[PDB]
Amino acid sequence: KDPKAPIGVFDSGVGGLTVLKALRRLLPREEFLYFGDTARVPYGGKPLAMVRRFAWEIAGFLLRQGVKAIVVACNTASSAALPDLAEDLSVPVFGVVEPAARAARGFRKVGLIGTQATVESGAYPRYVDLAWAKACPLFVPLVEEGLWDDPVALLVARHYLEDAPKDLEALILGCTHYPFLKGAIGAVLPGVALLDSAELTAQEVARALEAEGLLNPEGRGRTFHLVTGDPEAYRALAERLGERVEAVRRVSLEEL
Amino acid sequence: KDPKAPIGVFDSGVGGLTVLKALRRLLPREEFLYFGDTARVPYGGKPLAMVRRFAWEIAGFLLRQGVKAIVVACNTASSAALPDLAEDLSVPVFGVVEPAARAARGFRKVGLIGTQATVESGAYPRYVDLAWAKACPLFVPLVEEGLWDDPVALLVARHYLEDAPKDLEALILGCTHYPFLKGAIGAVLPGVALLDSAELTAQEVARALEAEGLLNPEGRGRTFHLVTGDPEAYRALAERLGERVEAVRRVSLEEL
Amino acid sequence: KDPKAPIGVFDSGVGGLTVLKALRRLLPREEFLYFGDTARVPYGGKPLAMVRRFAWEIAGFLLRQGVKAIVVACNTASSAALPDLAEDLSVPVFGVVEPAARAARGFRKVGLIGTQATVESGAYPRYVDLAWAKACPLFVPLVEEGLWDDPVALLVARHYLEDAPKDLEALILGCTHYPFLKGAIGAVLPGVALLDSAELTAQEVARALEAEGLLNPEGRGRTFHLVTGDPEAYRALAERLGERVEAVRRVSLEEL
Amino acid sequence: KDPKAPIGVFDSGVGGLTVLKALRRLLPREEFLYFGDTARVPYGGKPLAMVRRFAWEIAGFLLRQGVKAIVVACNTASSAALPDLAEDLSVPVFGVVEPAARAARGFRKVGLIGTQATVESGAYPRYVDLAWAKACPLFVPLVEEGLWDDPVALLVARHYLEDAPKDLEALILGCTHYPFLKGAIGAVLPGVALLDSAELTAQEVARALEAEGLLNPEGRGRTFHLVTGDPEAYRALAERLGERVEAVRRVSLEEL
Ligand SMILES: N[C@H](CCC(=O)O)C(=O)O
Ligand SMILES: N[C@H](CCC(=O)O)C(=O)O
Ligand SMILES: N[C@H](CCC(=O)O)C(=O)O
Ligand SMILES: N[C@H](CCC(=O)O)C(=O)O
Ligand SMILES: [Cl-]
Ligand SMILES: [Cl-]
Ligand SMILES: [Cl-]
Ligand SMILES: [Cl-]
Ligand SMILES: [Cl-]
Ligand SMILES: [Cl-]
Ligand SMILES: [Cl-]
Ligand SMILES: [Cl-]
Repeated sequence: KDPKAPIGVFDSGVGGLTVLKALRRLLPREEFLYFGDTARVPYGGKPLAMVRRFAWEIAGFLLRQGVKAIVVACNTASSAALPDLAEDLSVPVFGVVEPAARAARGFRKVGLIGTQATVESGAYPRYVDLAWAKACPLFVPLVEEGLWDDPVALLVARHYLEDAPKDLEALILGCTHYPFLKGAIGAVLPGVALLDSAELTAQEVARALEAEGLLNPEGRGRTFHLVTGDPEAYRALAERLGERVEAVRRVSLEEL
Repeated sequence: KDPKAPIGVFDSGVGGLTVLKALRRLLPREEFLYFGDTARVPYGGKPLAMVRRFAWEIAGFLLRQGVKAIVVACNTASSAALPDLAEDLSVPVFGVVEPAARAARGFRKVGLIGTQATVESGAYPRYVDLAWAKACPLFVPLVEEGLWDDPVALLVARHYLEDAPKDLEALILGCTHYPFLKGAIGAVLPGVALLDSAELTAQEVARALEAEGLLNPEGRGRTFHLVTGDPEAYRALAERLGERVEAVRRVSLEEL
Repeated sequence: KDPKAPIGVFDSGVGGLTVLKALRRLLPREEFLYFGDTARVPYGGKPLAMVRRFAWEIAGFLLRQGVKAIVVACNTASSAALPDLAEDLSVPVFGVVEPAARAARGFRKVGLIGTQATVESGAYPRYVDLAWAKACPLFVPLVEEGLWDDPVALLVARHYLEDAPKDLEALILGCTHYPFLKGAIGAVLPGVALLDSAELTAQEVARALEAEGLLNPEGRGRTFHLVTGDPEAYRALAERLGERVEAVRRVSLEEL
Repeated sequence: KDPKAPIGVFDSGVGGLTVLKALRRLLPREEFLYFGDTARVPYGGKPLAMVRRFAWEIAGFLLRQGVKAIVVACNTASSAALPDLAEDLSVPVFGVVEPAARAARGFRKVGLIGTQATVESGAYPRYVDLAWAKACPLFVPLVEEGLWDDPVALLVARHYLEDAPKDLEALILGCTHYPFLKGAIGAVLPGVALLDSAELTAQEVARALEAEGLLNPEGRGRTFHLVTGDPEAYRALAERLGERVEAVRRVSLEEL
């Protein structure tokens, strides 16, 4: 075990930067390698078994880079590839399904929103009983176009969330992009606790890695970005979501 | 040589069924092979050179199936791969850029809307001078989510089309999906001629094929669908856009 | 852990059946999944980093089949991928480099023959000091053509082995195919102990698995053959190497 | 339309340099792009349909470099991909099957040797009636090992050609490597005319391009080497075959 090594984080694109930010806030001295599979984004409308294979090849790439842990920041890739990926690999592997499902278990009536793949996967029912679950495809592009505070967002939120139970006490924001929409989602579902995948996973990663002696108290915190599509396109989209991307390199889908 | 052979049509997914529909209306006796690359949809956010390689791959597949002609129904793939693909192949090859650019030449001030790849490609400026061009990313998912006639669509159209020159005379709808949004776009850009890629291309294909003796006079029209992703997922989405998919099978990306 | 689960064995092709046969002789109750990557055979002239990525891909596939252990039967893939693959994965992972290198440390002067990739990798020197190493490219095709008892095999053996040091005590047969050449190689190097990768690895697998409590004490083993190329071509070539392939199916490289 | 443009030549690897050398002898003014698919060599043991797909990929790549003509120097890839590749493409496309098969039609009894894929393909029989056909797998690695003039070459030739009909008049050397084995083949098959693919194809290319007005009358053409595997490995194999390669670039299989 080498605490000097980086933590790998991966997602289909820029959305997983919500998970990276939450991690960096808790672990300001860790080195992160953030991998965005922008050549094959989005994952949410692909076959779950195809996404599972993507996760395997990206995990191997991150292990060849020397990481001491892997975070699956994507809710679709977590749904497709966990728990098995964590069972199959020696390094600690963390995803974004279990921590929010665990928190959800302290409510009686729980909902899930996410991509098509995520809601159809059955991943969340493995860990928490769900009263209601709804795929919300337009949420991701609405966020990537910068419109989370626009009334279009409130109108789209109404279109997806109107028919949710009056019962609901909690809603899992089971997609990387949904923290940007807490405003609109909350306006449409007053009272309902909103469970943020990034914050609850960041907490679990920081806890578990401390527990195992894998953190580096002497480190200088920094992030390197690796993408499969065009680096400048990524950097521009990341800036629209409020992330300054300093170092980015394109990784060949051949290197996988 | 063989007018009994099918016409190949390809796109990234279901959006190109607007081109298929316009073609079938003008050529009800032809056999069509419609190829939707749903494993790698969408193309609009990919590198143009990557889309160009996809098109080469899919054209080869269609030629091995025995097609007598190829229609690139996708505006992004047309932008990436034409005119070179038509120069490189013996069979007649048609796209959705040139016919609408041609029609646009009968106007003094022309606009273009499309995907990021399409507007940034410069494909359209090669055939027609443009006063204004604008990438409209949210239009595709808005259409696939069935919302093209809802208030949200008018608001999204306003968001993208507000800064359009007051003196525009025509707008190229340079994306497979955008014929669904004529109401919302017209309401926001009253007075502007909206040029439909599907109908103008289907007109050109029917003309050129008759002119070369490649139409099948006495055939019984039908369509076979080929997709690289899940066939049932595709059949469901095609119905949401008003196409009844009867015969579909999955083509392995290894088959390419 | 479940001892009724199969053991995964993988190679580039038919050569690895030498390892499967030895394994099955020692472990007649175990179920084996033998994976032959015949779409991409041979490995010996490919870049080591490319073979390393193949190994990762195939290990993931085997893990998705539920194996309780993995044997890398190929000396080229072992050289490319081990020890890291065993460090990175939770199931026991065995290769064909370490057991013979271990046996070799009981001799003063040790040689190695194998593919180009194997001899240039430096995998064997990590475990045993070598006096002489030679790549022998024609050996593999000689075996696959069934000529190991022909005089051409003696002449080719001489071509490769004549300049070996006359004080050599042991020779590592560092390639799946080379047990078929024991006669010829022994003729040309009388008195040199020939260390056979299949037998020594099988011994280690049986040893290690018993110590872990992972062997199945009841029931009767079977073999399932999985190849990435044409199954009838594989069956024909295996028959020449003396294996009667019962169950074989083609796995798509897209399943990988 | 531009005779300064290069001529593309492709093969699985170094074997095709026999075709390149014959071309350059006849056409000292032409620029050549020689493409060696060393990442995926050899083709002779792969499914024909797989090789056909490789040929399509590499052809598109060469068209993106601006070639004015394509020569398929590989007999296996010619067998897999022609004549359809020539029919499907606008630029002149030449292979190594037809010219030797044409020359063979001036003989009563004709045999064929080549790879497994070539012999199984039935490519030659569509152009010339064959009395005998035999796959000769060991010939390629024998040549690449530099053993073509040695006694072992004679014995391998005897092993393959022994059962050849005594009344043969001509034998098609249907593989890139076989010109190196004329000595051993002719010693075993005295009195049989040996038809050389490289010389008969280069002859046809020069004739056809001249008649088409595509030759550059003022050129001082160079050769560029492009390979999908490791350039240095390629350079060293070429040297074993008597070609000094200087300018070689690695082309990613992802560029295809
Ligand atoms: N990252 C995905 C959203 C975007 C995608 O579909 O790839 C998720 O968390 O579900
Ligand atoms: N068919 C594409 C739209 C969907 C995509 O981005 O692939 C186009 O016409 O531009
Ligand atoms: N299995 C390989 C030999 C055949 C190949 O080169 O793939 C090895 O043992 O090195
Ligand atoms: N170039 C091949 C021989 C090497 C290979 O099998 O790829 C041929 O002419 O058939
Ligand atoms: Cl995949
Ligand atoms: Cl979705
Ligand atoms: Cl777009
Ligand atoms: Cl104009
Ligand atoms: Cl609305
Ligand atoms: Cl080798
Ligand atoms: Cl062969
Ligand atoms: Cl050169």
